[PDB]
Amino acid sequence: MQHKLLINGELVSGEGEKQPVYNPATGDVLLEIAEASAEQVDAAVRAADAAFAEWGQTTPKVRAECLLKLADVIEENGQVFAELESRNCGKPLHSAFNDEIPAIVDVFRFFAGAARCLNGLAAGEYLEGHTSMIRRDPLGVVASIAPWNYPLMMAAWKLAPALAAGNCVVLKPSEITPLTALKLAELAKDIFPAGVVNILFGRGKTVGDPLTGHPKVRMVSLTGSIATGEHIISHTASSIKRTHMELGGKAPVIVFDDADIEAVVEGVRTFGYYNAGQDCTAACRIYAQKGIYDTLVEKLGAAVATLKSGAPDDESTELGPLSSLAHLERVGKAVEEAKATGHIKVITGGEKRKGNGYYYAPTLLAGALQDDAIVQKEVFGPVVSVTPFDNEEQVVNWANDSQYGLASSVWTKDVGRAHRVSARLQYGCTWVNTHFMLVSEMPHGGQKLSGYGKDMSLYGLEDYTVVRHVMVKH
Amino acid sequence: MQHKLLINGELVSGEGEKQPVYNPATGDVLLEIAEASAEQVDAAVRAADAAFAEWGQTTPKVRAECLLKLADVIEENGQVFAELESRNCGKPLHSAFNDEIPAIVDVFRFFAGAARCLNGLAAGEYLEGHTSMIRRDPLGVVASIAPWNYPLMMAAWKLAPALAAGNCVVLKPSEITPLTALKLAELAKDIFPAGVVNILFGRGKTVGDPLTGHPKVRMVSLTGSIATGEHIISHTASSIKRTHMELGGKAPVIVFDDADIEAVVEGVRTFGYYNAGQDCTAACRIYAQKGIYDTLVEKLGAAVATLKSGAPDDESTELGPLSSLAHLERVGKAVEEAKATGHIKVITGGEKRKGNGYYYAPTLLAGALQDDAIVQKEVFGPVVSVTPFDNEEQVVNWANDSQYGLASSVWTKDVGRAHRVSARLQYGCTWVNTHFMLVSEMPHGGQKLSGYGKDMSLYGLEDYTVVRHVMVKH
Amino acid sequence: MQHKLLINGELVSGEGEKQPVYNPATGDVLLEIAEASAEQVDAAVRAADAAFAEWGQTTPKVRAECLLKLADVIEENGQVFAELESRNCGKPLHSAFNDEIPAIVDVFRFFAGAARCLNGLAAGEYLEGHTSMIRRDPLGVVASIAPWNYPLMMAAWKLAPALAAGNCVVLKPSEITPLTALKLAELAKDIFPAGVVNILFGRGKTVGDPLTGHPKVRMVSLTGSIATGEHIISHTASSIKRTHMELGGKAPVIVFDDADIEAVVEGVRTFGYYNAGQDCTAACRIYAQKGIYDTLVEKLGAAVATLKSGAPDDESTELGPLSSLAHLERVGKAVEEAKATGHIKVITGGEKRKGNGYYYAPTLLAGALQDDAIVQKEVFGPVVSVTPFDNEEQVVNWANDSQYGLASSVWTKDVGRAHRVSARLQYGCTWVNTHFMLVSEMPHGGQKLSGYGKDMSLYGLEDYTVVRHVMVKH
Amino acid sequence: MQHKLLINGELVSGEGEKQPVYNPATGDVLLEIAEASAEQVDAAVRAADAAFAEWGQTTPKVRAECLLKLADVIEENGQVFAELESRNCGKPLHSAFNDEIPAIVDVFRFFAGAARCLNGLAAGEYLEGHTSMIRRDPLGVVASIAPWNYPLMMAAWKLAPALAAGNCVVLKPSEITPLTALKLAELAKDIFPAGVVNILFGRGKTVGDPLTGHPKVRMVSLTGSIATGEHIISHTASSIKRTHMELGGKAPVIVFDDADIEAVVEGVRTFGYYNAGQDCTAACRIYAQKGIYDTLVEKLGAAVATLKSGAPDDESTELGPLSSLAHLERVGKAVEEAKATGHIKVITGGEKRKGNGYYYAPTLLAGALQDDAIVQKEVFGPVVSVTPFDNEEQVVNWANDSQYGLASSVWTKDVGRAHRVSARLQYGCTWVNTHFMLVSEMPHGGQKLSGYGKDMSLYGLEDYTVVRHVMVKH
Ligand SMILES: [Ca+2]
Ligand SMILES: [Ca+2]
Ligand SMILES: [Ca+2]
Ligand SMILES: [Ca+2]
Repeated sequence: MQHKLLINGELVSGEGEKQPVYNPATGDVLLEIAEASAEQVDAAVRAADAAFAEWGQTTPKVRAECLLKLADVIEENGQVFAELESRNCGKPLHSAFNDEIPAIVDVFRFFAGAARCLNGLAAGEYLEGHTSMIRRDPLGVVASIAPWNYPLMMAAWKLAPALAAGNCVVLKPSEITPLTALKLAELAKDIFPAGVVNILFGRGKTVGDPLTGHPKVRMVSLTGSIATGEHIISHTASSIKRTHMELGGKAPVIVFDDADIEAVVEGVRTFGYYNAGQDCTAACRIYAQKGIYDTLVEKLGAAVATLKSGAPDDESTELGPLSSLAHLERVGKAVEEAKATGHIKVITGGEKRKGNGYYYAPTLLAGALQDDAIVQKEVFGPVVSVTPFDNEEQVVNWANDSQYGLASSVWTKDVGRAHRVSARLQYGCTWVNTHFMLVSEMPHGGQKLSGYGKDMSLYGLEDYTVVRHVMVKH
Repeated sequence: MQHKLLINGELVSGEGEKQPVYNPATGDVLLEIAEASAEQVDAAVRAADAAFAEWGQTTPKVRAECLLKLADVIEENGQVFAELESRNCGKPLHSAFNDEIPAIVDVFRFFAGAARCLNGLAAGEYLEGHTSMIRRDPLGVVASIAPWNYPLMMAAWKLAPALAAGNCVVLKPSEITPLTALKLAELAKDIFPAGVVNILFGRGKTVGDPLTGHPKVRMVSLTGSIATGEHIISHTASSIKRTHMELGGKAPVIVFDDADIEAVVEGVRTFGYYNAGQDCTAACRIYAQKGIYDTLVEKLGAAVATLKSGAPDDESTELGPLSSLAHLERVGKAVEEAKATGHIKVITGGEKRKGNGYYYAPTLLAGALQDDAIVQKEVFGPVVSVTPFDNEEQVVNWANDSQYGLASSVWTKDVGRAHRVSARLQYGCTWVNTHFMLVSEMPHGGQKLSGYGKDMSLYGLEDYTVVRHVMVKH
Repeated sequence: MQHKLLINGELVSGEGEKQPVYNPATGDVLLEIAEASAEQVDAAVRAADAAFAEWGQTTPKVRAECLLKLADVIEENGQVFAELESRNCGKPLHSAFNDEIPAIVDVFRFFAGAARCLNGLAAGEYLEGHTSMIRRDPLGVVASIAPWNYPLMMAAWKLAPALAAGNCVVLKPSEITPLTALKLAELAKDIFPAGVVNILFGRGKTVGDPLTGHPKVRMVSLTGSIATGEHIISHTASSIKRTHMELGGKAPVIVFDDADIEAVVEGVRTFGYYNAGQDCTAACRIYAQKGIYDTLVEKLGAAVATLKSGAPDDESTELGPLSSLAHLERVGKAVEEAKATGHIKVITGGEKRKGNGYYYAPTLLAGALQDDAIVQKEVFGPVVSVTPFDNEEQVVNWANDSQYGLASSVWTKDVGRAHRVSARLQYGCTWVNTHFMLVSEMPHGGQKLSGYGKDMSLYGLEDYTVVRHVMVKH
Repeated sequence: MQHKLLINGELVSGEGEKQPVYNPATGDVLLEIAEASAEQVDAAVRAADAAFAEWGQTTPKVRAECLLKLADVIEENGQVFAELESRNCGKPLHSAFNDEIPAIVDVFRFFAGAARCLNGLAAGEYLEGHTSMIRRDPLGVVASIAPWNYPLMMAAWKLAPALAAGNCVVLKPSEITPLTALKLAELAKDIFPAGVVNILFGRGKTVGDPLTGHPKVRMVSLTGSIATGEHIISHTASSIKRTHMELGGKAPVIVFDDADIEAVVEGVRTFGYYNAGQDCTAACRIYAQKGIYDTLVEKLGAAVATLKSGAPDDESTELGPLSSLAHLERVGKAVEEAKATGHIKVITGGEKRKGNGYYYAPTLLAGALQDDAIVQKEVFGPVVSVTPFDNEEQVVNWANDSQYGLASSVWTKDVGRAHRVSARLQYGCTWVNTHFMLVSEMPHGGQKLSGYGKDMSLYGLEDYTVVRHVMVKH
């Protein structure tokens, strides 16, 4: 275990209070790590600001080359990154290695290429006797805050576009899951000029707040809870900082009577429980048309019941633990509240596992109504609810009657219906006859309380630049 | 004399407390207008939300047709609009009619065309066996808050793109200058379906806050002060609303030894004093190279001294009054502070005019240093300061060491220097050998405390949509 | 009727040989019109070339305003234009007036808007110390050759984008259908500066050849037959002229077993026979899956048999005559060849109408095989053929094994199949569960022998510009 | 060494007549290579056509990865490639290695990135009840013909975008310079699926004609002479093939009285003579303002006279020989033609060098007039001409009065002038205060007889796709 911070091209020990990092599969401490002191937070931001003078002036080609080298370093170290993430998060090692690592490497390669492909408006004389042109310049110092559910992947989503755009970055991983970020710190120390990338460690109150509130920080990019989002916005209000957030989701899964039910089941067994449901696009809120409602519930219940939980290093393990005791307790609470409703039935699961670590049984709840908390509020655990609906107009309005707006799916064999519904859903992404698939070229980002700004795609790159108009009188 | 609110396709009287509207050229009350009550603010947002169901689904062609009709109505009523704005704001009538009206009409015509020209990423299979496409959908209800310096123009800048994008709008003009917006309410009542456009009137605390804080409002667009900007961001944090903000400027005007001094003088006499300097891009902060400094100051001083102030309806009037008694006092205070500095010389002006109305003399201050308040803080009055500089590296770093980032100009005959400086200035716009020129197709917007988001251009339209990814498994 | 040419802002009589223009509904001559002489063709190109000096430098705003004026003039003369087109082409007057006129007006309004929204690459430093920008400038003089099937529409498709881009145009309508273009000449004479738009009249050999071969012509835009396309390309080879070509089609209409047969029938009754099948996107080549084949043929046969042929000015007329005696002869030949095959059955029609004019009976042929001439070669008449198919892979390969590539449709209720087929069809346009719908913002243009270049959309505008890279060392 | 063709994933000997390849520095034969037989040309195209079925459906990510691997292979083999090109073309080894190789590797890396960043129009409902989307699909089989001046680089410019777009390619290098392409064939054999890339060898008439005329070829990309361009266009007319053409240049270099003369001289000494002037962007046609005309001529004459000719493998060699005996004679004829004029002076050079190889002395001609052949016709040798001019309007009109339109440069210190002239030049590229600089992200391509279509940049990638509109009724 690497445990040093990266500040201005050097690896240094944190000077703040030591913090424990746990293995959620066993509930044991992996190690205690000193967090950044206030002076180190300040030194990180100042180093990034000083490095911006030269970095912000580099060509896209040069930045692309640094991104390609970083992608190669992560690829070369894929096994070690997968092992660390598996130990820190409890993710099944085969999933971390086969799914996450290649996606992370690709994000950096994609953005290396995108850095050189920025669009604009044609230059020309829009006012007689004056030539106008449009540029896209970097902002300056970006503070990035990564969540604990996909520590390395989210670090990549924030680092890649920011750097590609020519900004310098100060990254703060979640205090719960810093291991892969600190390994990255070690490996990436010499790829970019000193201060262009800085990596800190610590809690929101002791490290995150001084970071996001620093006068030299121009943009704050956050993936986390709505509460944390609200706090950051209020905390940066005084300096009008640009913000980029992704705050959570409660993806509606709309299943019509003509859907391939076997495919929906096979799909949700994966998409509602992958990463133990700790995914902002988890297929957690199912709306099933009255005609297939009971068949779907019965078949899905049987499929969810076979999900195998066990050691993350076991190839047969499909379901890992929740990230912490606190999160385990919150998931349990949401389930009990759904049960106290009187009209929700536990089809399978609905209880914590006996034993060490923070495992919760794969759970399916049926009979949930539109206005119930289990349908209106994110749980972020291995829990899926099913609600019956009558018709298309009704279900689209129910799905759109939500505070969330990140992702959604519609399941139907009818061409007309698939396009009608996709056109009307107020969600950043809509999959048809699938769910959960992301690619580096297509944007991912929400609407409403899910936030704003995109991760991945050229739009993700654009978010980290400012458009400028230069007009020459001639 | 129009004084009614536009709510859900009907013209109704405000039900709140009456508020006086002044003629800044005489200091006399033009009339008292009842502001919107709390219930009316709520009714406007609810009508916009209800109208969005259909409006948000219209084609670009249909929206473009509405925008062209509005442009024609404004053009046909050009003289009336120019008279109202001159009476309410004190702008010379000839300027309001010859400069503002055509620009306003053009904003609507431009966005009518832009509504039909939105870019995206090519649709295709980025993941084997899945077709992806990118759409740009509207957000919903937009709350727009217009400032008092260019009431009708800023109303146009907020209405046009929001509507072109398919959103419904609730607009609140400044309590100081509602006349043109209320005339627009009368004229535009039947062009869009009921509830698509709503226009209210009232103070920030009484009407603005209830409006921007409404749960169904998805985006808030503001042009105003930095202080107002911080207040709105804090106010909307709880619901993660999207914001779009232009908050003020202090445009650096960089004059090198090889500039055409006669052109700089003729330029600044207009750009530093137009609209009495109440313009976020006013040429107010001059950095002049030591070689030409004394020559520039003496010639500028003599040119500024001939600016003619008088009745706004007189064709010879070049300089109108400031917007209010309060603003006149603030401007006066900033000048007195500059003078108490001990090292700033008043070349001309520096006093309020005797007589009725809120007139302040066209003022030129010389010897101001980089760290003086007159250089670091927006005055927003008929006041220009000049600071000497030694070299290119020094002055670009000075200019960039600002909390502002809206607009700027550089004056030099050298091709190399013009491009070098333009490339490095941290301002949304940089003019070369001119200043102050805007066109509908080129974006206008800031960086840093000046805010974010663009007015005008296709980027201005894009700011009012959300990018969505639809992916079909096939 | 107007019969004068528009050359350099003047209306002048042709100085060449007189040529007859026929009313295809009666076979009688509407009038004799003198064609442009050699010297007039040359004078038109020289006028366009001289006008380009100033026109090529105008702003988009100015050009947009001229296009809006032209749209207004056509709109105000809608009835007259519809009547001329109906008399010259035999199109049912109600169709010309209700369908064509509004689309024509829209093309001009669309391009007025698009002229101001041209994209490019972001300006910036791609090579250290050098600022690059991308412009889109006009080419110069464009020669446009319009076909006889939609004379005014096609004239608009060529004029609007070329002018919007800043080029000067010399337009030559078909010798068969010049009436609407010569009326346009009259009405549009004063909208653009002298020489910016020129309209000639005459045959391909006497007027078209000297026009397209003029050394000052930079681009030739043609809608016509493959043979004509080949001739023009060979004729312009020596000067490397840019070409833009739409040469014919044979839209495959692929109907799967799960399609809505009643919708297919109702659809094809219109799409296969509108404008008497003289439409490059006519639904003329049906591939019908073996399950629904017999049902489709019988129902389509009955539906096609009720199409009403009669006087163009009678509201109940649905089918007009073919455009010329010669085209009537060619259509009859192709049907007789299909019949001599021995395996093709005439379900309905298959003969010329007795009486005056060039009417051909609405015709449906069944049992056509992939390799038959009726499936492989364009007929451009009121004739539709049906070919049975077994499976998806087979039919997509059949449809793609064609020299044509303009448009296509697929009819199926299955989401997956609709996207799979749409993705693989080698045709510029693919409609799903409809056919024949065009809008000003979406491009229309082919592949393979159908040609290249787009009409309508922003792409249609880009085709009339040249991208330029300006790079300033600094 | 390598002399085999690449056909359908296999390296095979040509079956046609043996052809000699010369070392232009010594005039000796390097070797005899069997060219492709007619059957081999047909097998190459059929292989490409069959590979397209699968290749044309790959994802951009997959194609990008193949391009990155090819870039890596070229980079690793940089020295070998540089040595072959130097031996085959006579280019100074140090220039081929330090300039060409890194640029070639970057073309492939740039397009790997650009393959994943294609733009389109937003998908949505442009017609009520119908969802439209825009795709960019590949064409099919692309025939590429590379010239002899930059064999490998031109091969890369043709291969990279075509492959990135999803097409299969059949490449033919010039008969005089096949060595690098055949080495590439060996190295690239296993990077793409069989038949996706094919490389042939032979003469224009025996190999190039059967290739560009093949019915399955959909696009022909040529860099070569105007005569070859005209022939190809005529040759492919019968099948309406798409063409992409770069046919030669005669770059005007406009030098105003306020230019930095020493920079002009140092620049042209390089740009007028690099690659022995066998460059379509060579700085060969200088227009010098009357004020500095004589000074420029004298200084340039002295600088050009020191250019060192010698063995290509000698690091001190600056100027290599011309490509062939026939090209050397053509260059010598053009010079003699200029001298027979009676008003052109030879400042330096103007004769073939004594000895073996195809060396011609670096030449500067003065007093050339606008209408002289030396000014109007490309020489493509180490020859530069200088013509005096009076004013800006005159010289812009002279420069624009040319059959060429590829590249240009303007030299002046004045901001206004630089932009005015750049705005008006009818050339694909204009450099300001430099010349000859290309980057992978910015397009290179001509207008008029220089051709059309772009190399490099996203536009170069777009040229190899067809835009498609898919519209779903719903
Ligand atoms: Ca969601
Ligand atoms: Ca500013
Ligand atoms: Ca077709
Ligand atoms: Ca050229």
